[PDB]
Amino acid sequence: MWDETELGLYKVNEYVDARDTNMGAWFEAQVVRVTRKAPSRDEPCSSTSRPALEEDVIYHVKYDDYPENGVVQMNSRDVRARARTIIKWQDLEVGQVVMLNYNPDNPKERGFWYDAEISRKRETRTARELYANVVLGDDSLNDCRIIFVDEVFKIERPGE
Repeated sequence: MWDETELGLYKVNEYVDARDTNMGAWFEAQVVRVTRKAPSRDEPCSSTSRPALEEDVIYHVKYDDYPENGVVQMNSRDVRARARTIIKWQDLEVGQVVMLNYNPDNPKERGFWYDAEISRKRETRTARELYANVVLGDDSLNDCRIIFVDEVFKIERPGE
């Protein structure tokens, strides 16, 4: 791989959210290198047959809370802008695809940050109940009870 200077959405030293593809969970990470697949010896840098696309850019990141994991190579789909905007309880709706905190092993405990589709929302004067289908690495958990209903985040998408 060669360094990429024309297509990366994030620069070296910038912080992002990066998805552990084994877990499906999102973690804050720092970009340490941006690369793309090298042209072959007989291939021009700007190729008619294989135009350069951002979806092919590889981000090398180090997790901010797991420097022990070293540098990890990330597909472009597994890196995005850091979450920042809360969707207030009153604005949550069934069908929204959001980032929220869930612990699959112990659902009443603090867990990790997953993308999820809100599946059920109910309220009484004493309880606010949120349920979502939580996306893991290679499977989804349907109808999970989400404890942390005031910490649901919008997913950052460019131009949106």
